[PDB]
Amino acid sequence: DKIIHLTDDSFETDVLKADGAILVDFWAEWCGPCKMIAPILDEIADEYQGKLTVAKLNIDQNPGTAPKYGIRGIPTLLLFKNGEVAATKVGALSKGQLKEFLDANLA
Repeated sequence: DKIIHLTDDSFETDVLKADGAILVDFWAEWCGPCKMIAPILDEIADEYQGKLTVAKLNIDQNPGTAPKYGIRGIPTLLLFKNGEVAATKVGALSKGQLKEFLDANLA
């Protein structure tokens, strides 16, 4: 609803040429902790309305993008600000932990 479902070809417009912050989630369907954080990202998309957009890139359906950011372990959350990565988070985390990651790095 508020989340951008990204693709390899839409990555530049959606993330790189966006005028503000984008929390990108690199994930896969077989990844248990990815699925664990997905309902949390829904909550974040809603709560951070006007501060950032949440965007998801499935690394199997869109295989091209993740090598460009050195992604290995998933889920990987990259906070982009105006096309540049500001903050990196690897592995699963709680809602309360994500908030702290966001609040600290959004300043």
